Amino acid sequence: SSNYVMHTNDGRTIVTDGKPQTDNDTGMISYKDAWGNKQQINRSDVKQLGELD
Amino acid sequence: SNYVMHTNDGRTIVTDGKPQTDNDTGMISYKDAWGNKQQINRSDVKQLGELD
Amino acid sequence: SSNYVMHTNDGRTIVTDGKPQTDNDTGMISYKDAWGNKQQINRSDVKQLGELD
Amino acid sequence: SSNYVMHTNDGRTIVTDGKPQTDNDTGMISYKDAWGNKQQINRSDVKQLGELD
Amino acid sequence: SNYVMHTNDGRTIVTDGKPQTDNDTGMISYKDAWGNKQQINRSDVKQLGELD
Amino acid sequence: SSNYVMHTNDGRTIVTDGKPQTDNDTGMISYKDAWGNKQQINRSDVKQLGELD
Ligand SMILES: [Cl-]
Ligand SMILES: [Cl-]
Ligand SMILES: [Cl-]
Ligand SMILES: [Cl-]
Ligand SMILES: [Cl-]
Ligand SMILES: [Cl-]
Ligand SMILES: [Cl-]
Ligand SMILES: [Cl-]
Ligand SMILES: [Cl-]
Ligand SMILES: [Cl-]
Repeated sequence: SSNYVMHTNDGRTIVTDGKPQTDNDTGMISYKDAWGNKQQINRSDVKQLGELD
Repeated sequence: SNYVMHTNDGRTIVTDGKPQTDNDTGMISYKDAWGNKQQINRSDVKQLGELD
Repeated sequence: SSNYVMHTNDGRTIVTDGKPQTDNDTGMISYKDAWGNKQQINRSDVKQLGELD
Repeated sequence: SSNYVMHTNDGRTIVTDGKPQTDNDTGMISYKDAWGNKQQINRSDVKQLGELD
Repeated sequence: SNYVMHTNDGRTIVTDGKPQTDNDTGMISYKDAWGNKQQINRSDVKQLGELD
Repeated sequence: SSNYVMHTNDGRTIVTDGKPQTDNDTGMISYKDAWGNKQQINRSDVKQLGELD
């Protein structure tokens, strides 16, 4: 498991704990934030996704 | 567990249980606080999270 | 079978006879109106859909 | 087999010979026009689809 | 058979054979007049028809 | 394996090492850049994609 960075279309930068995934129930992009909380965002709002080094 | 949905038009919706893609319509189906089944378009949902 | 109320993005309110469903051939949302007429609309034009009590 | 009418978002009205279908190769909406010619349009450009009576 | 593709930005593209959804990218894949494989987004295609 | 040129809607030109592909977990377009870095972008941001000769 490796951390990722998501750049959103509204100019935010989100660091994820592990690789984000399409949620099986909602079709949204599911991720765990740096505080361990599970969040979901719309794929259409994600501009770029890359593994953090 | 209850969830909070934030829409692109600025609404905050609390769901009873986790929302899911409706098998018939492809919309996001959820149960409101009163037990009624509602559907909204995924493209109108900005954020979705478990409520504390 | 139960009736539904559909709100479109152009501000219309449509009552359906039975639950709307994705048409297998076109991928559009198929429904029967209050007058028994079968229509299809695009999912992207549907804002809300809810069961009538 | 029955004829259909498509209303596009640019204000056109297209009568089809038979029911339009998602093309298996392209994912576009495939239809046969009133002159017997096979055409394809994008589903996103279709506002409403209904069988002609 | 050759096809004609009209895009939303006003381009007219002639393809060698019928275009198809690319299995890897989900884009519309086609072969140009010179035999080169190209891909465009379906959302940019307005019309697609067999060329006479 | 062959290199590709990707044109984005924001006017960028990206050369990829190998063919880009839809990521199985996120549904985004995964690619390796000229510097060997793995990135993911949204399909809706890709205007054109073509094989380099
Ligand atoms: Cl999941
Ligand atoms: Cl998407
Ligand atoms: Cl369902
Ligand atoms: Cl059907
Ligand atoms: Cl849709
Ligand atoms: Cl077909
Ligand atoms: Cl569509
Ligand atoms: Cl392919
Ligand atoms: Cl993958
Ligand atoms: Cl897409």
